Amino acid sequence: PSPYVEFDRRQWRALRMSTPLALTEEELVGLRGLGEQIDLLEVEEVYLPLARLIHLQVAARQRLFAATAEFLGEPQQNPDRPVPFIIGVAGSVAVGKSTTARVLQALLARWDHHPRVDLVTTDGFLYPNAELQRRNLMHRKGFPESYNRRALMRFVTSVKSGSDYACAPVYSHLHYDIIPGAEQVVRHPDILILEGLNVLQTGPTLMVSDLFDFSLYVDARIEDIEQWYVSRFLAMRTTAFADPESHFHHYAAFSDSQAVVAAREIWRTINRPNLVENILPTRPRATLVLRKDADHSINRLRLRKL
Amino acid sequence: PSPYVEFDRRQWRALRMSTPLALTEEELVGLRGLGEQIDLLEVEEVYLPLARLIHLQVAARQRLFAATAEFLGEPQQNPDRPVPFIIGVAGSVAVGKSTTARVLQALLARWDHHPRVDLVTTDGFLYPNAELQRRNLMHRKGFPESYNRRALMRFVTSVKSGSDYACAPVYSHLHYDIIPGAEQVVRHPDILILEGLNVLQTGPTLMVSDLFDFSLYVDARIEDIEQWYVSRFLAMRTTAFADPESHFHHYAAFSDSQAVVAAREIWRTINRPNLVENILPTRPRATLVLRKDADHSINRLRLRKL
Ligand SMILES: CNC(=O)COc1ccc(-c2ccc(C#N)cc2)c(CN2CCN(c3ccccn3)CC2)c1
Ligand SMILES: CNC(=O)COc1ccc(-c2ccc(C#N)cc2)c(CN2CCN(c3ccccn3)CC2)c1
Repeated sequence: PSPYVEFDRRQWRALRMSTPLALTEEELVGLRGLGEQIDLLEVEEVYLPLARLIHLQVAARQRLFAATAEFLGEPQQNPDRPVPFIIGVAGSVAVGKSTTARVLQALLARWDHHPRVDLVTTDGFLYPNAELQRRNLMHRKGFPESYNRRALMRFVTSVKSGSDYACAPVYSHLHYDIIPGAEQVVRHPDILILEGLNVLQTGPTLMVSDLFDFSLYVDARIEDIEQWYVSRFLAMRTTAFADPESHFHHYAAFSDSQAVVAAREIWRTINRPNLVENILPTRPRATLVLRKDADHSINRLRLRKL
Repeated sequence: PSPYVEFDRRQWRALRMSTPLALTEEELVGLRGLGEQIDLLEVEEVYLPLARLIHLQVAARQRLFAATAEFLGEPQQNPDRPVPFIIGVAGSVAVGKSTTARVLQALLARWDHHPRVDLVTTDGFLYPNAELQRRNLMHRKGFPESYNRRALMRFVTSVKSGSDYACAPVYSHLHYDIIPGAEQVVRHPDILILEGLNVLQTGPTLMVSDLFDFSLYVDARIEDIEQWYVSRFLAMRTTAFADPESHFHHYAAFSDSQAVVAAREIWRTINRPNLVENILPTRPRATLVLRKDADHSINRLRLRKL
């Protein structure tokens, strides 16, 4: 007896679902536009149905809002509309959270019940590099205390409170730092997706996940994520590290053997221990856990029983 | 701009709430035999409408279950029925959690949608006195570590897994201990109410409130609860303290004057610190906070925006 309904990929594919679910050509162009590594078969067979499932929870919450408001005789202090529906997306560095989040964002927006779907990464809530240096935390970027938790909690509370205006800072992956001045404005979307390492982490009191209506954890074997991380580092020699401005420009000239050593050392000393200590223990808190094969294909889905 | 909608008693009274769905006199009879800190008026004006509000959420979750099962084409690995809807009830010792829980049990059971409503206290998950002594915890009964959290978590997981059978140990207040070999059986009820000081407490990983569909915190001024605690202690001289076998039999003989001194000392040294450190910070985690005045009448309701 488990708290989850479990499917492997084969079972999932074989399901006789009650839809009518197919992507539009307009959508296939859009979905290429947000990467390319993303397998379109993945999107059609797994993420599209997953989106419909989530859509059922969003519509249910919107109708509960209406039934409750009617029951209360719409008092003045009740909001006139449902507050945004907030989805957490958690998992290891390099597991593909950002891709999953971006795919879900594009698929969920296609229902007229909730056409406005925003995406915020908690990367924008990291303390900037100097502030991290000050705190002896440069080697722990992505650990819980490397983020401004108070600011993160204020932002999510503002959105959940039904504010028409809420503001998040922005992180540059190119520069490895917060862009001073930069802001992302959120204006009462129907759905907000909140993607990050730390979204399902707990705290002594009200925590950001107390405000989630749904959450995903993107999972994979630790050895496989290590390989993805190493490949990403090697591929970065051409992109992020190629700029003579980069603080990591020296890595561009590392040949495959030395690059694998540098990548694995960084994995072993920062990202892997952050996963073991801080991220993995949050995995059972997710509404939906998606596990990936070594080839990046989803091999298993666990959904909390309703 | 807040995550909750707030009503004081006068506004709650003023509301044009849909349909009385009023109470039979034979039900009101049963309602007397479980309250005293819940008056007839409180049932009529507060608790009954609250039960309707909660019923709306239970019904929504039942229908979401069915929509979801149908979308998936009711596969083998999906349960045939929704798992139990679990309601947490938290607050200070002597705030009236047990009475609130018993009233909600009686009211929520009045719908055909969910006639089977179980009630479990976390007192059953206290370590037995022998284990508490071993652990230097005799002065800390009700504090987070005084409970076998692992066993509590296992019980709630078993219930949310849709088990046909889940067992909780039993705590005797009269004997001030777990009853050996005693168990409460819970058999897939439609709704389980889990009542306890500690039900909204946080932890490093999966916590019991992760498994809740709705939660209530019973609130009051710290000085008002102290007075209720004192009255309670004084009353126990005639009842639980009367038995020469009681661990607290020596308190039976205290005059009113001296009993007040003892009660306030116990409040000051155990229960109040527990409230300040461990119980009060969980208050913002509740879906619904009910605040009571000095004579036990609700003066304020704060409900999470839907
Ligand atoms: C995005 N970059 C890579 O994947 C591979 O490149 C590096 C290179 C250096 C470092 C690094 C160097 C020195 C220290 C020290 N002291 C620490 C790291 C990191 C490390 N990453 C850790 C995870 N970081 C996070 C974590 C959460 C959100 C955004 N970024 C990105 C930097 C990644
Ligand atoms: C069962 N008794 C009462 O409610 C009121 O009287 C007393 C008397 C003594 C004590 C007491 C005496 C000595 C130590 C030591 N060392 C500790 C307590 C307590 C203390 N209560 C704290 C809260 N306890 C809880 C807390 C949660 C669930 C069930 N019981 C009941 C005992 C309550």
